[PDB]
Amino acid sequence: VNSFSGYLKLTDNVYIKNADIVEEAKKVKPTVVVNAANVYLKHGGGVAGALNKATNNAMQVESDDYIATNGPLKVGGSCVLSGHNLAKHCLHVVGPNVNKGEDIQLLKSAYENFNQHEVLLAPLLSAGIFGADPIHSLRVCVDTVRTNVYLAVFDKNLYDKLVSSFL
Ligand SMILES: OC[C@H]1C[C@@H](O)CN1c1ncnc2[nH]ccc12
Ligand SMILES: [Cl-]
Repeated sequence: VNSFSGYLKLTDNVYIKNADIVEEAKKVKPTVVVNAANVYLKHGGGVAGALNKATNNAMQVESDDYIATNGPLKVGGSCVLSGHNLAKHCLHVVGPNVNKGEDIQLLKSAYENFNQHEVLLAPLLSAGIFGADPIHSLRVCVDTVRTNVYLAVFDKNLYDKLVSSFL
């Protein structure tokens, strides 16, 4: 039993809700919140900009130190940093950004990072301003993640479309 509330069950391990991931994190304080990151951990907009804003820019400050020490992430890769006021940990995961010309086959690799954590509050990878097809991303999530994932989908129209089209 966990404290996630109001989620529609999709499969054995994947759940979905129409909510802002920031608000789900503020309410649940999950062990792991996933950020839809880029390789530079520049949290400018979308999920990343919203999460970072909710930390009063502390996520960005921590991220800049991480990059100064370690260099950029790989597309498809991840790192674990603090969850600040929102969660115990933040798993920064880089899905491909097709608006930047990055490669969509890397979406499965990106979701594989979730399997290192038993339970996660996560956004739909490569959705929104990353420019990928959200229906495809949900399919990759369900077919790749084996641990328990709670997907928070901010956009109501998208949530409705995702549920109604799920196979
Ligand atoms: O709607 C699903 C995706 C794609 C784009 O619409 C934004 N987005 C989010 N999902 C979950 N939490 C979020 N907080 C802020 C934005 C956001
Ligand atoms: Cl977005």
